[PDB]
Amino acid sequence: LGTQPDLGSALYQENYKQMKALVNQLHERVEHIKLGGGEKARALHISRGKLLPRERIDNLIDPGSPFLELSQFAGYQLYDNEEVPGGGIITGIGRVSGVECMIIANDATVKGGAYYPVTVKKQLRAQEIAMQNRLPCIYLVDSGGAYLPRQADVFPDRDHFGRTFYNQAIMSSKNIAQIAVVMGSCTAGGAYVPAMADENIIVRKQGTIFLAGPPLVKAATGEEVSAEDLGGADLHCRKSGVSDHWALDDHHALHLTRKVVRNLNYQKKLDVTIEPSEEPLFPADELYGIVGANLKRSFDVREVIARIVDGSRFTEFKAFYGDTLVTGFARIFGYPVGIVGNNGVLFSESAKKGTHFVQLCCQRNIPLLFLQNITGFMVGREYEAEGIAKDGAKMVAAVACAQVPKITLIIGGSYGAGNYGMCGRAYSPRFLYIWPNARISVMGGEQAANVLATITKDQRAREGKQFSSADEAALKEPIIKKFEEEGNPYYSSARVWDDGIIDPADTRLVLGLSFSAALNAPIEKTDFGIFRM
Amino acid sequence: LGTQPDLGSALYQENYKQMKALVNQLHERVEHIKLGGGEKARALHISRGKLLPRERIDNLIDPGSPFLELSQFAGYQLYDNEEVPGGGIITGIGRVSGVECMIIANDATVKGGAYYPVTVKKQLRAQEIAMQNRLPCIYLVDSGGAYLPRQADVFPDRDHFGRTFYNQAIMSSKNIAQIAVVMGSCTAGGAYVPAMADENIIVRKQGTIFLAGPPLVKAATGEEVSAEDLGGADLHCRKSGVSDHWALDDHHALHLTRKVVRNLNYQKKLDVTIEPSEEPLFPADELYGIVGANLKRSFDVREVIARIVDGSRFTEFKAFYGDTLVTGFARIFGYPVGIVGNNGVLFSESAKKGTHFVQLCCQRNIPLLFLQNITGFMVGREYEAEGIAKDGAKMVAAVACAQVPKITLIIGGSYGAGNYGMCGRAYSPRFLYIWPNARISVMGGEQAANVLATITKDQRAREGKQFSSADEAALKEPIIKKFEEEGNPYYSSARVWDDGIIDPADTRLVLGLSFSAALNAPIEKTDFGIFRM
Amino acid sequence: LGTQPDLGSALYQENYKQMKALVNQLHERVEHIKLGGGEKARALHISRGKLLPRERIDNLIDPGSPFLELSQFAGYQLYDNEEVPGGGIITGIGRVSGVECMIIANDATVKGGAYYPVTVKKQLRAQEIAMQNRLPCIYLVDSGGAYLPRQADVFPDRDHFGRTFYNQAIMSSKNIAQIAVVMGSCTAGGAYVPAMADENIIVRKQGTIFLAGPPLVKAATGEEVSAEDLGGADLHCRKSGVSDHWALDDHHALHLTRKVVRNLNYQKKLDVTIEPSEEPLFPADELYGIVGANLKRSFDVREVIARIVDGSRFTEFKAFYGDTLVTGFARIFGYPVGIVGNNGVLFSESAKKGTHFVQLCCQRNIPLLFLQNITGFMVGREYEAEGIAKDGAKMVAAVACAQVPKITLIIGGSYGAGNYGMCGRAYSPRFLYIWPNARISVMGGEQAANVLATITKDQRAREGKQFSSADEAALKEPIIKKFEEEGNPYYSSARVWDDGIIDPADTRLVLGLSFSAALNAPIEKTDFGIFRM
Amino acid sequence: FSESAKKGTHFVQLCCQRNIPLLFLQNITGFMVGREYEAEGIAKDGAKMVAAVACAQVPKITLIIGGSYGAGNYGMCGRAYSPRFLYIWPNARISVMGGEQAANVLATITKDQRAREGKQFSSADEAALKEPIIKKFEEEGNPYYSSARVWDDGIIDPADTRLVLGLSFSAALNAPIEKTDFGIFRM
Repeated sequence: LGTQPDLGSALYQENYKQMKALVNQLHERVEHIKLGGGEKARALHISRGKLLPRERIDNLIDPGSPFLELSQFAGYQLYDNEEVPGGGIITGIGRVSGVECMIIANDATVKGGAYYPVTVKKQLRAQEIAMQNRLPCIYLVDSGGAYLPRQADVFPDRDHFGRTFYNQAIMSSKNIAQIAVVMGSCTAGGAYVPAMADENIIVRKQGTIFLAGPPLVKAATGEEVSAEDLGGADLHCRKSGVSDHWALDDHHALHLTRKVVRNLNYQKKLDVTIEPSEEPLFPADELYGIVGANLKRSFDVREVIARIVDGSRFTEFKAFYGDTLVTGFARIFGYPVGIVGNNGVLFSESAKKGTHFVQLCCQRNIPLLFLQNITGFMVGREYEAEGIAKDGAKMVAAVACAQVPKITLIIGGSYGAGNYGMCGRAYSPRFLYIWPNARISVMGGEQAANVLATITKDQRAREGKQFSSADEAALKEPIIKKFEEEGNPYYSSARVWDDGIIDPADTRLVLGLSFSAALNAPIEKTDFGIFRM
Repeated sequence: LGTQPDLGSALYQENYKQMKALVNQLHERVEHIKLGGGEKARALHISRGKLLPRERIDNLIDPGSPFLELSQFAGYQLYDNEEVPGGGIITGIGRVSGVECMIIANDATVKGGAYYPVTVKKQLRAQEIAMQNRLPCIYLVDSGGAYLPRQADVFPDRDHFGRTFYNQAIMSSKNIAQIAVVMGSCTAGGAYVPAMADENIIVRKQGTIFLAGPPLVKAATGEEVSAEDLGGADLHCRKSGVSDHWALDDHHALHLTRKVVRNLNYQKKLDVTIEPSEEPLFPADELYGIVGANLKRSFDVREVIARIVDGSRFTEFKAFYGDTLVTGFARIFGYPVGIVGNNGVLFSESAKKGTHFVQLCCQRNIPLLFLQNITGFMVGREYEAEGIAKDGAKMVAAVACAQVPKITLIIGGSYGAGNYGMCGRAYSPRFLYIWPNARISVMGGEQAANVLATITKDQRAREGKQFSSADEAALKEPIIKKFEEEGNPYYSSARVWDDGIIDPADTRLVLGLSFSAALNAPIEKTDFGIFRM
Repeated sequence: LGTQPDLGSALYQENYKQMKALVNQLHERVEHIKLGGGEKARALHISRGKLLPRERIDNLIDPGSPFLELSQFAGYQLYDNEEVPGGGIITGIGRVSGVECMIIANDATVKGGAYYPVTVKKQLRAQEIAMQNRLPCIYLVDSGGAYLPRQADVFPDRDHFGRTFYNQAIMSSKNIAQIAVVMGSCTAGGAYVPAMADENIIVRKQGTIFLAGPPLVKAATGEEVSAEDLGGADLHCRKSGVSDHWALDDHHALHLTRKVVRNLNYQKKLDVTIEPSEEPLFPADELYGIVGANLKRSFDVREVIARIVDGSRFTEFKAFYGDTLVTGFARIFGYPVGIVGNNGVLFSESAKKGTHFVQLCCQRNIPLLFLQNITGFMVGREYEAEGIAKDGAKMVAAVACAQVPKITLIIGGSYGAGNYGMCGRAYSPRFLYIWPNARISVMGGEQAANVLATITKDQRAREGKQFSSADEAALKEPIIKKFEEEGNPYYSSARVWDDGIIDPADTRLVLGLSFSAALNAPIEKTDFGIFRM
Repeated sequence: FSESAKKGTHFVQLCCQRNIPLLFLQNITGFMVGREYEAEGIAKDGAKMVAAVACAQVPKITLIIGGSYGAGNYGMCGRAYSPRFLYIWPNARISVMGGEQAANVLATITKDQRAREGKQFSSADEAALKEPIIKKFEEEGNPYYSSARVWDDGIIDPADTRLVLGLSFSAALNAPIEKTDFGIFRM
């Protein structure tokens, strides 16, 4: 696949310039998030002899191994006047002692490690990823408890803080190792994390565990006790028995953690056939010029495929039928993959073609990759008479029931029911990533504006009043602004709707790491519902 | 069990009066919610020949059969200036053709059936209940689409509107029948519900199904077409083929639905031993005097048990060990149940006793019932030294892994980690009910006030400034008000944190209906994690 | 089946007289064993307020229900100068709360409840029966620990005392309830029994539980403490937590035990077809005249069958082939049973016929009943040339692999490999019973005498010395005496080689109770080895 | 102790979860004896280890490098708990209790009994009672006595321990490791 783009063309020059600016904007914002709470907080953190949260991860994972961080932008401008870099927690997948593990570390420099509502959601998302892929969970615990001013959004509900311990208990029952490293204070619910873990490590003086903190003890019983005496490594290690390993400092604890993982008696086994890896035949950075930042212009999704698959080799399925959808077989880093990507408006033929393809991949146990660039479904009286809804529902049912690993990448718009058919967040893809130029909402901003314009114009006629052109613009403008703001990738990523915003040049690497992690779990047989013929 | 209370005692007289007022308040508010959109909206609905949503359910279920409605108070004062009685949707469990089914009906009189964020959550909770208990789902579809002003909280995320179709596909693959009755208009995503169902019924003229509504068709292609022509029963029944059954009116559609359920070829089989039912030996209304509305006063939970179990017969387990927790075996409507109830503060012995009991019930496949009236965990230096956290975590791990049906009833306070240990919402109990006097939050309102008072008092001393008694009161007052508002049952029930607020006199009936429904699914073997001894 | 015997015949008169004497001898000996330790020990036992061991069982089981005691003669003359009636323990199967349970009660009147080597073996056999038939185990614990003078035969080996706790843990993991009722002192290993049980009941003052007794505590630490303070119901019930229920006296403890069994949530299910029961057409007491006590005389096994099966109905299989063996289908108390019984010396045809029949019963999941009256295998040069050993092995291989319930009843001789072929003790029949006239040994007493006579006579000739007829008698006499003493039913039953000596008139009742208990466990599919054709 | 039993019970669950073979090195001297320990359920704690060890389905090999007495034998995978192999060093001793404990226990019992009868049990009387008991436990606790009967799979030179364990574990791995199902943990 693939063709050489016209580098001299004005369109390519403009598209490259716009996409490059977005990538540069993404990079510098991450740099700021990298600093966490700030210089004063970081200086205080180091002054206590503790490692910085990201330095802990660097020392924990194997030397030189890549680290796949998730939801870097959680909490970005989420709260009106509070800055919460990364949500106060760092989550990602890295290799420890040759085993892929999920690492969940509290960032004590951010609000003292307090749990904001987004912090709980980010952790719960990480646990969901670990369970679905059978990845051992390592908790670098340094937390300050729940954020009381927003308790109603943290404590009570099913997907609130309580679910964290539920996930730990369930994974333990499935032999998915749960390892907790107490490198700081943990209070109230925090003390449960080391207690609920299969194996536990606590640092000599930094680590403190207690159901009730000293402040509560004094209020309840009028006794003054230091945190170390109430908790501490020595009390739990030698008297309470809550501690399984005793560590001198942060470096020692991380060394102990690597030893614990090495004793898991786990070896990775692959269910899929493997072939030698090959680089794509075209540079990845050309995606800047090809795609650009203007969603109104259209590009051939095959060009994107040609620059991420091994050797740019692609076997297209039903090429001339339902051409607005592209489906075919390829390989990424040696793994077999079935790719489904939008190339226009969805039609009845496209939905049928997709439904047929998904059955093929499920039968052969082939992982599925979705490339969402949607603009809606075909609109027309004839199409509805022919059951476009019936056809669109066919793809949704098939995608939902598929048990092969599924990864979704939003390289463009994601609107309406087209999102569901292309394995949206609601359909439990193993991972979901978005490019910096993506837009997501119930419908496109323009459609909502135009729909309101028609509705109001007709309503004015019914009342007999007149809606002028200036009246039309006044109505449209606030709607377009709202959808542009709420469909922005940062808005979507600040809340945990996706697992991160990724540079297009990094698409192949991210997919390779993600599929490799997803293969830690055996692929199950797919059971389908009734196909409404 | 049970003793005759002192009706003449002032405490009983006061407690009865206070609880009676709460029940009267609950009843009259439900009466207002019963009216839906209002007289003008109700009159318009009937003028179109359509049955009112609650009349539809009455004609659907078997004559005289009880109907267990869920989350009646969803959306109660949830939105600042918009009244959304019941969330715009009615959900509950009833008997159709001798089969227990989950019924999900849109309330077209409420905002024209539009989907508010709470409406999506209520529907997803109903689908979760049906899936866990293998209850066939019946959708009485009459909807106006998503509520655009709040699209960001409806469309995108995993637990947003898209999840509705995912649940239908999964339930269908497991042979949990999905039946859709299109009794009105369904547009955009709504059109998918009839398409995703195993069997579908549409009314002659009220029912309309189309992926794109007439307003979008005109904007996209500049064509004017009526909703009936674009959708309509005739188009889908005869040409599109989306409709499986064609109904003349609402009564005919409901009659056809009962026939469809009768052809499911399903017969209920019980996995548990059964004994003849017996009424409790004490009146249920005495619970008013015994419990009251003051959470600071304490009562013996055995009194509550004596008035809901068959014959007031109860075999207590480990009665004299960890006496702050009550565990034992009983029978409700002939079903075997293990009851865990709070009778004070949780201790290490209580948690150990509870963990032992849960293993017994799981081994014998006995359903579990939790009665939460908590006031926290024991606070003390010695208790932490003896691993109270290690003990509390033991109960949490056992409760999470238990695979027997679990029902939780909050008859009092629900604070902190005590909520988790007693099968809170985060631990997936089949049902969760609360009495009108309940309170739930991360911690008691007073504790948060006292904790802040101590923190500010010490902080002022460190700064050298003085915090006066009037200063203490000024700080405490706003916190106590906040926790009172957010811990109120109506606050907890307006959002879907529980499945309903129930009159204490109705406790036995509600539990009997819930356990009967939960027994439709076979009980699986329980796999536990590592017990940190 | 069956014919009316000639009551006037001298043979019948002699046989009835001899068999009647054996039954009378059996009855009176059991009467003595019924008294346990004796009047002085019994008076002391009652003086402490404790119930007698057999009165406890009477109060435990359902009113009027039959009780199937096992190994009544264990320890009968086993030890030179010590009388240990019943081995110091009473075991049997009875109905508690409508559930068939295995009851294991220590007899404190016998040697203060010490564990003799036979006591451990009898208990282990009882546990083995419960595990194979999935019968809940009830331990009425009143014991004095191991008998030190014989510790080498109690403590160390796999089938020694330690195996008792291993059986409890394994049965618990399979959901076979273990219930311990501490109605007295339990020390050292005994204290583990209540600890290993799923649910435990201890009497207020009689019950004492302690790993180390007061005598060891004083020696180790020089402290004087009473048994009640060291153990006792109050300490364990309220402080140690070892006790799950607290009982005022023996009657209360037994009442509580019945409640515990009723909460097991167990219902018996039958895998076999059932038909209405019918009494045999001939009196059972006629078996006395038919069989007698002289093993040299032969009788028709069909006469025995005619007097134990429902309606004396029997469908013989391969009647005219291998006539020395009788096999056919019958019903006992409505249960289907395949019967295999000896009718003479085993031949090649008989073994082949038996092997064919066993496969038929295993295929249809029909219980097997073996009636052993053997006299050896056919001896001849031709028979060996035709592979009689190859044929005899076939039956042994088939019988061992059969997974249907098997019950063995020795109504006569049991010698050599014929014992193995007819489901001897080594082949794990669910139960094994012997009539009072039976004899079991490696070979018949006469054969051993004659073999030695031939060997010695030839050896004398080789040496040239002469072995006279008087020399022959001197050699034979001690051998015949030895085989008579060690082949006696009381010798076999004193050690636990069988589950009891039963009156022939009680054969039908014992078989009915045994087969009924054996049906509590589901029948598994049978996997056979290679049939050496 | 109570802590030791809890620690052992936790460890056995970890090995069973990960399907890791278990090796037991028995050198026991008994359980802690005290009024407080019984009040805290030492028996309840000791039973926990016994229940876990019995249900474990991973291969188990036991090596007695010293004393093996009383319920401590059961807790450390004695012969009754079906270890795949059981070996003993030439210096080992196994019996229901230590020879001295049986002697001292009888000395205390007889001394009290003599006082109840009013008769006197002298120091020479104490020695006469103790001596036969100590001799009996020495002969029946000897490794050769234990190995003459099949209570163990052999007496091995301590220098050969690594080789014997390597051969034994290698053979035990011919069968697939099954999942472990536990009973109720009396917490």
